[PDB]
Amino acid sequence: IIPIPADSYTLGFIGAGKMAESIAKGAVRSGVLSPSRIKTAIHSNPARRTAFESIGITVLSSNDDVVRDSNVVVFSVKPQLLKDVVLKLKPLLTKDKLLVSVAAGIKMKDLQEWAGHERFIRVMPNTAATVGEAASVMSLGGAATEEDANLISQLFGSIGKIWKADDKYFDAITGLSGSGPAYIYLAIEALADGGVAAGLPRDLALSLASQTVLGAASMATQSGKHPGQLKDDVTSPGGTTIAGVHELEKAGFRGILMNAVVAAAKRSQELS
Amino acid sequence: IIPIPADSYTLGFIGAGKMAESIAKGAVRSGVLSPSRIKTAIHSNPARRTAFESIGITVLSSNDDVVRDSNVVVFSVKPQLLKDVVLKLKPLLTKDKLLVSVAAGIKMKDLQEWAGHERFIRVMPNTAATVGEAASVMSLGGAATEEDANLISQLFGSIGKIWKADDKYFDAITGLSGSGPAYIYLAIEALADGGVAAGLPRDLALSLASQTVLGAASMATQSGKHPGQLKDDVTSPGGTTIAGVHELEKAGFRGILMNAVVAAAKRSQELS
Amino acid sequence: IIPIPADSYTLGFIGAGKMAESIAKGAVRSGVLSPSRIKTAIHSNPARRTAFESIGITVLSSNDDVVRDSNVVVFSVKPQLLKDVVLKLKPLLTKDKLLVSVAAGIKMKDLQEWAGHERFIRVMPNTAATVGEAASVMSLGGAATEEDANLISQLFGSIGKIWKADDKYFDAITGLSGSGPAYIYLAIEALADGGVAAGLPRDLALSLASQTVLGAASMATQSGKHPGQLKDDVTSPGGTTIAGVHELEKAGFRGILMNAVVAAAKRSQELS
Amino acid sequence: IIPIPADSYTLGFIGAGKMAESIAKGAVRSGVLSPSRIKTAIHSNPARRTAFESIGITVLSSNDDVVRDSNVVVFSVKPQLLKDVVLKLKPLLTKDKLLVSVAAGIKMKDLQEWAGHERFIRVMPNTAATVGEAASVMSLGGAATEEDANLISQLFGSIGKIWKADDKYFDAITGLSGSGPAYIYLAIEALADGGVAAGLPRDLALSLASQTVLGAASMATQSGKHPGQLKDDVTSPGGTTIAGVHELEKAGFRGILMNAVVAAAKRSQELS
Ligand SMILES: NC(=O)c1ccc[n+]([C@@H]2O[C@H](COP(=O)([O-])OP(=O)(O)OC[C@H]3O[C@@H](n4cnc5c(N)ncnc54)[C@H](O)[C@@H]3O)[C@@H](O)[C@H]2O)c1
Ligand SMILES: NC(=O)c1ccc[n+]([C@@H]2O[C@H](COP(=O)([O-])OP(=O)(O)OC[C@H]3O[C@@H](n4cnc5c(N)ncnc54)[C@H](O)[C@@H]3O)[C@@H](O)[C@H]2O)c1
Ligand SMILES: NC(=O)c1ccc[n+]([C@@H]2O[C@H](COP(=O)([O-])OP(=O)(O)OC[C@H]3O[C@@H](n4cnc5c(N)ncnc54)[C@H](O)[C@@H]3O)[C@@H](O)[C@H]2O)c1
Ligand SMILES: NC(=O)c1ccc[n+]([C@@H]2O[C@H](COP(=O)([O-])OP(=O)(O)OC[C@H]3O[C@@H](n4cnc5c(N)ncnc54)[C@H](O)[C@@H]3O)[C@@H](O)[C@H]2O)c1
Ligand SMILES: [Cl-]
Ligand SMILES: [Cl-]
Ligand SMILES: [Cl-]
Ligand SMILES: [Cl-]
Repeated sequence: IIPIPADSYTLGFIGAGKMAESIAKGAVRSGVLSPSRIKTAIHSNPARRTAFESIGITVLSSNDDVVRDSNVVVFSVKPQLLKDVVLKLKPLLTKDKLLVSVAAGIKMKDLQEWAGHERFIRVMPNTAATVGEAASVMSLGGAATEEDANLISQLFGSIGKIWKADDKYFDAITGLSGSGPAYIYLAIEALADGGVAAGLPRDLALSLASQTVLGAASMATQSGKHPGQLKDDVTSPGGTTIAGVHELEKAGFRGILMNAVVAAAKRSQELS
Repeated sequence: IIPIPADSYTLGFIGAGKMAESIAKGAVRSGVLSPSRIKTAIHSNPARRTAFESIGITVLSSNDDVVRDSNVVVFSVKPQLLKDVVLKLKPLLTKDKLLVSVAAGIKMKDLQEWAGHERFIRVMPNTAATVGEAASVMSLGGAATEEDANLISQLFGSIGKIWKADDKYFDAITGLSGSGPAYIYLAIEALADGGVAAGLPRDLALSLASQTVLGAASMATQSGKHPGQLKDDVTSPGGTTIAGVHELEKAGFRGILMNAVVAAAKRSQELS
Repeated sequence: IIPIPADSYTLGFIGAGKMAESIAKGAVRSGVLSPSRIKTAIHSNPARRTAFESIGITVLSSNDDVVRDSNVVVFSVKPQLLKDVVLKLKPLLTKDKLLVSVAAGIKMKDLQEWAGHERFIRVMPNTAATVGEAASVMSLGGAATEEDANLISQLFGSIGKIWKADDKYFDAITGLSGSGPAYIYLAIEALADGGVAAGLPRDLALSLASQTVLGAASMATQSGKHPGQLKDDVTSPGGTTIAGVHELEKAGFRGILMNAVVAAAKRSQELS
Repeated sequence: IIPIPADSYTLGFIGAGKMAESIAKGAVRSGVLSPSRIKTAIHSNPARRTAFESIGITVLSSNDDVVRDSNVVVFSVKPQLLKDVVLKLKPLLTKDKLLVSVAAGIKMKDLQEWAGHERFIRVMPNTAATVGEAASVMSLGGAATEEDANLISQLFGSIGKIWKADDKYFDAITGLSGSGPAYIYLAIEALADGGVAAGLPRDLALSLASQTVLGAASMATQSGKHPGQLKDDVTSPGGTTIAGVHELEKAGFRGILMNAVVAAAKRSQELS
């Protein structure tokens, strides 16, 4: 377990997919990595080659070469393909290379078994990586060092926010930050529909819906306030806001969102 | 005649409130205005005076003086106080000065009647002005010019996004972008409570909830995609996301949000 | 595994039922097959004799002879009868003949085991085959070739649309395209009942209901748009459409249809 | 009242919109008339010019000229613009010219008052005009003749189906065939979501959903059967279909669609 050179390490992606692309772009954009320090290899899809090459990244001809040339290897294939991919690469997965998985639903215990060592970090990002606003969580394998963690924190800091948590929380994380964006997509559409139902033009209703949600979440992120206090701040006496909030409460809105997180988390567990 | 000099105009706030402060800070930060080009007056509050003075803004002793010294006058008092305030200032409200109201629920027909002329713009911003992420909409009085509009765009573009709409849409705008942030504060708290119900630590649950909402709304704002399509992009077959979405649909989640916007809009009309 | 001659192959139906009749009529109508290239046999209903004979198709006296004279054999008996039928014919089911099942709920693993070889394609069509608007899906056995697939694509393309999917999706397919037509028959009656409730004559209400459904689905099939975008296109501000849509959303309409598909898919699995 | 020559009349569109374009294309496609017998004029956008010119239709410079050159004039501007457009053209609206409105929500009494005569036909088409599957209904003004009606039937027969009804039914028509497509778009999306919830790939689920609806509506339109008979035909005993239909019936699916039509029809009346 030699420390990974924090300022000069090379990064490899196994699986040149959307998430790999988002991470690469973020890391380049933030200056955490240069394109020359990133490698990947292309599978069945040739559309992908151009996506990486156009960022200045070298696309190699095999996964094996990506691993050989990389200090840090990110596995970003679909979860059901990961075990076979790791097993095939295993002879190259020496302990001087930090391994990372972004695969949804694959536990650290399994990752470590497959690779044959514990210098492994699991991350669960989410779809907003594409715009640099991912909610990501990492868990550390048994031999991942504090410096390894910092390196991954910096890397995933370049596509959003990143927190640390024990692996046993990941089903619930998956139901909240992994699946949650869809809940909000429904909400944005419904808010827009609501605006139209109240007489707004569609384009304006949808623009307002998206920015309202963006603004409110920015307030929650930056204000240092409890969401209840934020709600209190905007509910003027007898006003329009409390009229709307009351309709939400009549319908058990909060409990419906709780139900969605719980059901998604339970599904995550069932798929394990 | 008498276009307002786009690069040198002076701006006055009548009502040195939170919203006035947010607009002033934004305009300064963006370089649209310098502090020396902004004036306000404080009705009673010492705390308010230090808030403006600490960003370099001169606090005068009367509303009358703010009006005299300003090319553009923003009325940012509470709506129930606005009529008397405008009536008292009326002799000073000459047609060479562009007037702006941010007052919730006050229609353009009334603003113009109170002032005695039609060189008036109404804006409805929202609470996210504080973090530069307002959703704002403007409507033009009968003598507001295109250059007047541009000036107001630039100004409210400094604190979020700004759109234009007919005054008749404003009750619905109020129920959507004005009131919507509370609906999202509920959502954020509920999502966090869900995460805790699913076994997450509270701090992590809340951090994830807020950033999940922020990221999803950023995807909606940047992607160019319909929210349906964004939901399609994240609902993998038989996966955790579609499980959660299905719970939301069982409960009529979308309709509840529609209800809230509709109720808030109807409250707006009733108050008007 | 000799290629089936694409332009001259003969087709045999085992089970001279309604589905067989719809496939035969389609294939003849489209010019994919001529009647002289199609054979079937009755076992114990001679009324079926006249239905094939009247479209110019020869009706043989035994299933055995249909098989001998055919390059492609379609099994269109009731599912609970299929195994014994295939077992009886087995000595004649040589690998030069492509086998096809349209039997609901019978998996490829079983088809192949019964026949003793893997040159087998499963199709799940639906009721709209009768009017050349089936939604069909095919899965390929282990020895079905790409050319076999193309042949079956062209055949079932004559009674509607035909997609390819893995056999493991067929319970869900059965709940959606197999059972879905009933959901829409309910919808059509309900829309007609709604029109009558709103004061329309029954004959007009039913005509409008059916054609409204037809037109909307044709839009969805041709437009290249997401259904949400299509909904957005027709929901004018504060207008009649959004008022109707809002009543759907209040009631959880979407979730009810999701429930139906999920229940039907589960039932399919249980009947497995 | 001079008959409009049936085989040589010229047709003018006032408002070179989407619906005008659909009608023009349909009529040219079906051979009802040649492009040389059609005229329109262009307003705010010159993008429209090319849409008409590219099908061989002459685009004139004024509404006035379109009217002068046309025996049959179709008004296809947005409803809120129609009154002023008709009043401006009124001196040219001589009784030898058959007038037609496709405007949503504009009653025959008003049309006739604006034009100053009763040789007017109202049509309510729907969004599926774009694919030639409109559900349309016409009503006759007090001086519209049987031959005028036949001419308009033939014309609107080119973009779908066309029925006749008294003007007093048009609110309800609007809530059913006018607004109904959105109810079906919801249904298509929800069906697809259901498929996905049951484990289907999204692309397949959406393809199946759309074609399932199309095919069921085609069965309703062509079979001659009551929808209840059609539902009986596919609900095999104890099978997947009846399981899904039972879930719909548990939830009051039929009533929800009735509610949508009734609400949309009431809204139509309220707007009128
Ligand atoms: N996309 C997201 O928003 C998101 C969020 C959280 C987690 N994840 C995880 O990220 C991973 C990928 O997600 P995606 O959306 O990037 O998938 P994707 O399908 O875009 O990329 C997958 C890539 O892997 C390639 N591949 C397949 N087999 C391979 C092999 N044997 N060797 C090398 N490459 C191979 C595929 O060709 C494809 O390019 C998954 O594990 C998913 O759970 C994604
Ligand atoms: N704050 C928001 O998020 C938000 C959003 C949309 C619209 N608005 C509109 O902004 C306006 C102000 O909102 P706020 O939240 O800034 O109010 P605020 O109460 O923080 O500040 C209002 C100021 O007006 C001062 N005032 C009272 N009487 C006065 C007078 N006669 N002359 C001069 N000043 C006087 C008060 O002392 C106070 O400082 C309201 O009309 C509100 O509807 C605010
Ligand atoms: N009908 C549809 O719309 C539809 C839709 C999807 C799938 N399918 C599948 O199509 C198949 C046939 O459906 P149908 O509706 O045509 O049935 P059907 O009953 O009309 O025809 C079945 C025929 O098989 C004959 N038969 C019974 N035992 C036989 C044997 N041993 N040898 C030869 N013929 C025999 C019967 O006399 C009957 O004529 C079924 O497996 C069904 O699941 C039908
Ligand atoms: N589009 C549909 O599916 C549908 C369905 C039912 C009824 N309708 C009715 O059809 C009519 C048009 O619908 P659309 O969707 O075609 O509208 P659209 O906006 O595409 O076309 C309207 C056209 O009118 C033009 N216009 C504006 N002012 C004008 C003027 N003074 N003189 C001439 N042209 C002018 C606009 O530039 C635009 O090109 C509306 O009345 C609508 O209710 C449409
Ligand atoms: Cl409020
Ligand atoms: Cl998922
Ligand atoms: Cl509408
Ligand atoms: Cl069934």
